[PDB]
Amino acid sequence: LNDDATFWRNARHHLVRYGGTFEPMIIERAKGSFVYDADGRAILDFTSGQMSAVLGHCHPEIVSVIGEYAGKLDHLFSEMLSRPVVDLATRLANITPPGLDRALLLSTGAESNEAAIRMAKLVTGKYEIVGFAQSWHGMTGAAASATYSAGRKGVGPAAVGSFAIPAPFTYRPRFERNGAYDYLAELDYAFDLIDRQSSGNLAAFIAEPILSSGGIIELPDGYMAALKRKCEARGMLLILDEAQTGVGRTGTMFACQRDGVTPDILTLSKTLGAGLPLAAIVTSAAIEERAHELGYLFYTTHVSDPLPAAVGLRVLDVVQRDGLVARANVMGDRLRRGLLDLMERFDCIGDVRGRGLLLGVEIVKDRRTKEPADGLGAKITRECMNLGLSMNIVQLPGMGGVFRIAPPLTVSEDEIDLGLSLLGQAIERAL
Amino acid sequence: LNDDATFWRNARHHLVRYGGTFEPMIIERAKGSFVYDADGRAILDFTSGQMSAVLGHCHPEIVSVIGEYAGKLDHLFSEMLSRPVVDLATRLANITPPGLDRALLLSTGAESNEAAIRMAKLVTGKYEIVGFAQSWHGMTGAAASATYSAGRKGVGPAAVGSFAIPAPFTYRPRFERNGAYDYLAELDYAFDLIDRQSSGNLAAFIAEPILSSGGIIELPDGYMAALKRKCEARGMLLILDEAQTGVGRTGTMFACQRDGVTPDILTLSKTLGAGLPLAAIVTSAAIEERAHELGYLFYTTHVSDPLPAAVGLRVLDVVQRDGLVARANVMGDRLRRGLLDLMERFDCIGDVRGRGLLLGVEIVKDRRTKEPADGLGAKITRECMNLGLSMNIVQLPGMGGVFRIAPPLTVSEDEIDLGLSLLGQAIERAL
Amino acid sequence: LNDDATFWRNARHHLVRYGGTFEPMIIERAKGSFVYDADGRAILDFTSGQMSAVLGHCHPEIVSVIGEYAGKLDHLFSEMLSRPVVDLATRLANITPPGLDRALLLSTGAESNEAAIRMAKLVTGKYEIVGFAQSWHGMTGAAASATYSAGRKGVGPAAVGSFAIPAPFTYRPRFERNGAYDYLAELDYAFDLIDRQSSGNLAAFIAEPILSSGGIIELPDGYMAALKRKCEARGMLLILDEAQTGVGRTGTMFACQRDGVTPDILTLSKTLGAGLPLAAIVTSAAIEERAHELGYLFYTTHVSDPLPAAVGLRVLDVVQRDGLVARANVMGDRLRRGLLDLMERFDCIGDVRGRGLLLGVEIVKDRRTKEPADGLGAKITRECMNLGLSMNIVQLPGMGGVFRIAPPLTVSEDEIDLGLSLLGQAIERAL
Amino acid sequence: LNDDATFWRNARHHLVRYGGTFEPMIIERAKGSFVYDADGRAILDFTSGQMSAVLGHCHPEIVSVIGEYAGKLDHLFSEMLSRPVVDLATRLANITPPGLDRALLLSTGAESNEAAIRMAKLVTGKYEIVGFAQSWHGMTGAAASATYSAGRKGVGPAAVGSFAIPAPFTYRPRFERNGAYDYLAELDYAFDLIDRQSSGNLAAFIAEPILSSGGIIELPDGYMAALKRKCEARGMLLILDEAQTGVGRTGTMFACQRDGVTPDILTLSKTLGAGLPLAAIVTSAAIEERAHELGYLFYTTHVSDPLPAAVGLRVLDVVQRDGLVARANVMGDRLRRGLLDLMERFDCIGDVRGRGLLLGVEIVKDRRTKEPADGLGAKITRECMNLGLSMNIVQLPGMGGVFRIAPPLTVSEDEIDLGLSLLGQAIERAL
Ligand SMILES: Cc1ncc(COP(=O)(O)O)c(/C=N/[C@@](C)(c2ccccc2)P(=O)(O)O)c1O
Ligand SMILES: Cc1ncc(COP(=O)(O)O)c(/C=N/[C@@](C)(c2ccccc2)P(=O)(O)O)c1O
Ligand SMILES: Cc1ncc(COP(=O)(O)O)c(/C=N/[C@@](C)(c2ccccc2)P(=O)(O)O)c1O
Ligand SMILES: Cc1ncc(COP(=O)(O)O)c(/C=N/[C@@](C)(c2ccccc2)P(=O)(O)O)c1O
Ligand SMILES: [K+]
Ligand SMILES: [K+]
Ligand SMILES: [K+]
Ligand SMILES: [K+]
Ligand code: NA
Ligand code: NA
Ligand code: NA
Ligand code: NA
Repeated sequence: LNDDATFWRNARHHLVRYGGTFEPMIIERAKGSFVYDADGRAILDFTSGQMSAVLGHCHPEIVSVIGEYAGKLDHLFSEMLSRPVVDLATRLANITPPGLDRALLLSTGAESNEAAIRMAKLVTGKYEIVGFAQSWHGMTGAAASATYSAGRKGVGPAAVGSFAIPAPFTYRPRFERNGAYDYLAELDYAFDLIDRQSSGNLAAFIAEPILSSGGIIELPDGYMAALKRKCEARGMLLILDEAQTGVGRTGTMFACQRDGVTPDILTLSKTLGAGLPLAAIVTSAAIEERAHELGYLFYTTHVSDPLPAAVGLRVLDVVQRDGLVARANVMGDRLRRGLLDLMERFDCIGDVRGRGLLLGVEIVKDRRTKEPADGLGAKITRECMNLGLSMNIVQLPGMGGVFRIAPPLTVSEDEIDLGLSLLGQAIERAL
Repeated sequence: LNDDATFWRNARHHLVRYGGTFEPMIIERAKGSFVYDADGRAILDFTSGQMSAVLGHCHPEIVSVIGEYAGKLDHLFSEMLSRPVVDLATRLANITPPGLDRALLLSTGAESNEAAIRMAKLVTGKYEIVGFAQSWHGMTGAAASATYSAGRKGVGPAAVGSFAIPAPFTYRPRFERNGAYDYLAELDYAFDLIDRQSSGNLAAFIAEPILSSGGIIELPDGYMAALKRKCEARGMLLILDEAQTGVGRTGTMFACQRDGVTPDILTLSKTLGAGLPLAAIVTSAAIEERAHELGYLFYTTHVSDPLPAAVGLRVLDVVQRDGLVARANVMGDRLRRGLLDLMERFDCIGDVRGRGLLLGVEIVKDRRTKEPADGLGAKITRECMNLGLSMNIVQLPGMGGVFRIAPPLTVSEDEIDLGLSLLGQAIERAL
Repeated sequence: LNDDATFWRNARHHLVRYGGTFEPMIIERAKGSFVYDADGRAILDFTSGQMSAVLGHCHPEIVSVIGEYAGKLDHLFSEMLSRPVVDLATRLANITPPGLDRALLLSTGAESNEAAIRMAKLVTGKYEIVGFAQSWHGMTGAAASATYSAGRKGVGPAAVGSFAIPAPFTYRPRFERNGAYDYLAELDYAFDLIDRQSSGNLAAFIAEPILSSGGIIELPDGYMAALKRKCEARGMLLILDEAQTGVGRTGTMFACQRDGVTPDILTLSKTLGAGLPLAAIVTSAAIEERAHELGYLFYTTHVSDPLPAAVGLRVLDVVQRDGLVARANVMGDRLRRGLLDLMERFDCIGDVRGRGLLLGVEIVKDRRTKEPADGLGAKITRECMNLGLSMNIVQLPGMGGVFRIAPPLTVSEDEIDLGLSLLGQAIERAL
Repeated sequence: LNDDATFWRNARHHLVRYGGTFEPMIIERAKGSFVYDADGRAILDFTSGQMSAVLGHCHPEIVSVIGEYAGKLDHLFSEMLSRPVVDLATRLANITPPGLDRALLLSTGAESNEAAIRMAKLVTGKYEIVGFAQSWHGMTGAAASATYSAGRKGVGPAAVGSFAIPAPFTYRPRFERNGAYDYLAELDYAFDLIDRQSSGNLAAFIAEPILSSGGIIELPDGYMAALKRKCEARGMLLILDEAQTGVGRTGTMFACQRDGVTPDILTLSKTLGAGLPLAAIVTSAAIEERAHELGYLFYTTHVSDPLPAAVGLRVLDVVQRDGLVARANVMGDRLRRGLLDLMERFDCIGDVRGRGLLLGVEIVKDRRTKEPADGLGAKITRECMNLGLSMNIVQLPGMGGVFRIAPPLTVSEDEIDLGLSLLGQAIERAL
């Protein structure tokens, strides 16, 4: 059973709590799109673990590379190069858009965002950073100072020079222009404000292509592009955080490629390590060079570690080779339909959005008022689990809670439907 | 050969530079206390990789656990518990001093320091942090704002409320009291200054038991204790960073245990993951509880990941079981002697210090002036490599450069001597 | 002549420049609504000096009190009370709205704003301050960090926690709601943003009733009130800066009295000292009491100085007694008409706004595009002077430049017209 | 009587409290070295009011100029020059040391310090400011962020980049070097610390020649000079705050002239306005020019106001003409003797220090322990008043309280003795 008192005792005894509620179960294992409790119940994993596992749990491929490097070239002195590392950096420069040339191999996405931030500060000679008001970039310093969806209160001043502008939100729009959501004018309008608040030290703007934690918010057609122009105009970099959007999830190797808009620095992590702690940043050779004349430093213990580097390559590989970017479009599409189908059955389903295998369903009391469904969201969520389907709901202020659906790119068709089905059920029971 | 032009081309083409110089070689593998280039030359690893590898490269044990979890329970949703995790947290609460009860399982040491910092801020309601002027805590935000040994310039204001006090340095003392280094009075004296600079928002003091990057600086007899009293007095926590000192390196499971002084939060990483990216913090159940009433949040992708958690346990295990804490005292002692022996041969050897398997040798032009040996340090360093022994020199302002010697706790006797020998040679050639 | 080479030499030799252009003349004297150059040309003063002189230059009354105290009770030890001081504080508590009880007697408006700011910080336990994006509060620290109309660049980070929201601007509105300027929704909308940027440390909002330097921007009907509710809602004070609006200029003793909305702290200076350096703040007895349990400190050299205190009382007096608050409505009205009249003659006159004897005329290229008239504004300005009428134009980004008309409350009818006339002329010549 | 209930009622009713205790009396007038209560008791003014009145109360000269300008050229538009202004700026450039060329005419000393600070920030492109730990510069922003003697707690973060170093204190020295107070090494030692804390943004160091509020602390022989070299070395300005030291008080027109060391910017206020609110800064023509290419702005209401400008000139004049700089040495000397004489009588008199007519007497329990005399200081103080002599005691942490004696430069011999005498009495009664 999931009841091991000792387990729970200790769990109670020795764990720091750091957010949310602990799932009442004891996950004994995980394969493909499933995890299994201490009872052996298979739980359909619709979040790809913590939104990482892009090949699912325990993909034989990773298992091979892993074992392999673990016993061959594990960890090294940060100033010693090895193959995996050069291979990965290169691949990366290779599969990323033009203008992305050099990479830095780290461990976490907050980390990756910090590396990025420091780098723009170093190169602009500036310190002011701007993000979305519903952004999420990490638990650490800069990353954290740029994070607005949550975690700002009770932990001291943020980093000097932190600003945020509202994010273009077609579902709950608030900027009218001639009777329409002129989200482009919003942009303008925000920036003029920011402009007015600047000490004249704009260094960058950081952004998630689709705000995951912020509620699956997709930057509307032309935004990014407009955005980019905003930075360029003010001598700021545009850092694109693809911790969740990167690596095929949205149906392209990289979300920014959808807009055909390439940032100054791009950052990767979750989907890159596919469950393992590997992160990275990528930038143009020009920016790198300058960072370099300027002494850029971001030296870590695991910066450039063979084993981790090994793993992302393999991932990368697999991805390509299995055409998972596309598999993600297919299934992503299969899922949507299903979602809309439930949306047809159920009124509380106020919205179906996202891209690829990254969708969110917004819960409302009534479509007409788009009034957030309080408690409802979680009942559904709660019921899913009973039903043996793992899910994730996000609740910000101002909006119905959002289920964040992000199943493995290796997910199967059947797997899809199943989720879909348990969901309708859970919606059924939940009302 | 180490000459693969393509390798170097790409390396040149696609790598972000983030500090130092890249070793001109191509590390093909690593076992026990050695790494091996593309030619097959075995290089004696005196830094334990990036000061992590406490069981050396590719310890069969880790290789087993690793493979094992990789294929069984890899990565999970941050809000789902598993065995490795509870086991590790517990062990940890167990092998740490009394008063350390609950743990948080993360990935990096900067990370771990950030988690810690936020936590004191959250619990004190304050934001001012104080470290040593030659401190090193990480590349990220808070960690970085607390880091004084290096990296402060050209990247914007630091975090609000950052201060530093000089570190008790017996080798290059600057505080006289009745014709002696009254480092205790220094303490007092600094603090009164800090006190005077505070907005009245002292939240914590963060410190490395022995300043590694700062030049292997050991907090003198009674310091820590005195220090602790300084915090307690001002309602501040004392966070102890044992990224390098922790886990047996200094000859105790934990350096703070040497002083018999237990901090408010302790942080682990390098030596904990033994090469792999695993980190942690540990705190009292009281502090945890409060952090918790207060909403402490530090949610990550890899917070509480089975595979990594798995690995540290094994490490931990091995350590105990192989009595490596002690092996570290033994060999650590074997090494020192040797060091002093060279010190007997060579005048440029101004100082031999450290603890356990963490020693540093300070290079001077003359013992009498303790004038840093410029270029010398690196020649030696350079020559070691030729000799096929990996080493690390640190050069701060004000002091002869320091070799930081930190070989695996699994290092052999012979291995020791060998290093020792190549070193004398390298010193010989270097003069 | 205005040509004294020596004068100009020295002027060139020894003056720090601190903004704008120096009037090419040598003001020998000033009486009533006029200043006179070294040639004896009388210059009609439409700005009340630097927008202070509310009784004009050298009002016999002030001259009496001044002389008087100068020779009786000049300056004292900040901790010694005298009559003028208690009298003034009282009057003030008396002529200000209910809820304004205790006063602090200082010297400048920046000063006064600083005293205010510290006081809210002290009492809320918070540090975040919010102003208008086109605000002006002073050259000093906090005042300066809250100032957005200008002076933010090249002088370092601003004070931690500084934000701004756009100001309700009916002339160049940018917030649509159902095809109308819903400036109320703007409010809401801004605040939600701010809310999202807060570290949870909102202490206050500071605001000019009518943005003087920002272009004579009058807070639209219901704004203030709405605003106040915004603060109250978030536990913030509302500080009202009446450096220019206070003391009868807008046609009420205090602008806030127009809205019938009373702030947490009110600040006075320019119009209070009527040319002399006297400033003040006023707050409720409750806020004062608390500031006091909390150790509020704002001790100066001239805090509570008899002579200055003497002067404001007299002013105050005179004002009442001469019913200048009303005289300001009358003439203020006389002026407007005239303005609109010119507005009838001249298209470049895009807008006539303000209150009382505080009006501004916005210069545009064409009414239809409201495109700022570049150079034009200054020609007019330039021509006025030729014509022997002193004027002031303000030019922010985004809007036609604004003449800021603020003649003495003691101005005469004829005086009015004259200005009016020289203005039409100057407009005539300027096109 | 001093008992006017109404007076006290209102006083209670409507005064903001801003530090200290209100003298229980009602000052009806003030002439020469005296103030007089509502009973007519003459109180010997040993603090020159709030340490300003350098010609005493109501000097006929000021009374003349004052009346004069009040009725001729009172206040003007900040961008209009007049005689007094150019005259004063010039005089000033004239009586100040070489290298001080251009002046800015403001109203307060905090103001003056702010103007200064912004100016160094503007010209260095930096933002970090460094002062003494027992400094006092003003109640406002920057001034306040640089103030360490007091007022730092409970009012939010200070300005970004604020540091302090201990002040050279011969009376309670804490820096030993070979058994002596090597205050020079202290300097060095502090700076190395600061250096280590800098983000690399040192813009200036600000300092009082003699720390008035900090306890009459005189920068020891060679300090200033050493100091200056410290700045020059790091590209920082040295701003000298002579609010109290300036204008003849220490026995030179300017304290810095004593050291023969000229700062980058010098600031004046208290002693400059001799009771009236006039302040200023003075800088080299080079710094001014640059500030100017860079857009330096510090525009106020009273910047460059004829009346105030008029007053300081007159002061200045008088000073010269009456050879008060010297009168201050004479009497200053007369006072000291007297002080030491009491010091001979009384053990609680631990120290007699200062310069010119700026001395302080430190109260101790015993000379041997230099243990601050708690309560004692104030009894004396309290008794003085009874005796009808106004005095001021300062009590910081770590030191016996200090009477700050600063009588008018116009003080008489007899006046001196009298003070002296009431003091011995008060000491007598107080024990
Ligand atoms: C006490 C301490 N805490 C946290 C960390 C950071 O851990 P992470 O890097 O994994 O986040 C380090 C690591 N610093 C290194 C990489 C470094 C790098 C640059 C300067 C000094 C030391 P080094 O091993 O050479 O000392 C450390 O010493
Ligand atoms: C865009 C983005 N960038 C960086 C990161 C941080 O990566 P690391 O955690 O590994 O450093 C995250 C991860 N955030 C999680 C854990 C989170 C947690 C809390 C609030 C929102 C999202 P979630 O997966 O639930 O979205 C992320 O979304
Ligand atoms: C060196 C210095 N610079 C600026 C100023 C400020 O001038 P303004 O007050 O006019 O702006 C002062 C004045 N401080 C007094 C009021 C004070 C008050 C509180 C603590 C210490 C000293 P004090 O006269 O008692 O010393 C000062 O000493
Ligand atoms: C609302 C407000 N509050 C405080 C102050 C500052 O008072 P002090 O200057 O005396 O401290 C001013 C004065 N600003 C002037 C000098 C200015 C200067 C520069 C930009 C805008 C306005 P202006 O008169 O031209 O508007 C002010 O308008
Ligand atoms: K590494
Ligand atoms: K996890
Ligand atoms: K006073
Ligand atoms: K003026
Ligand atoms: Na690319
Ligand atoms: Na323990
Ligand atoms: Na009132
Ligand atoms: Na001079």
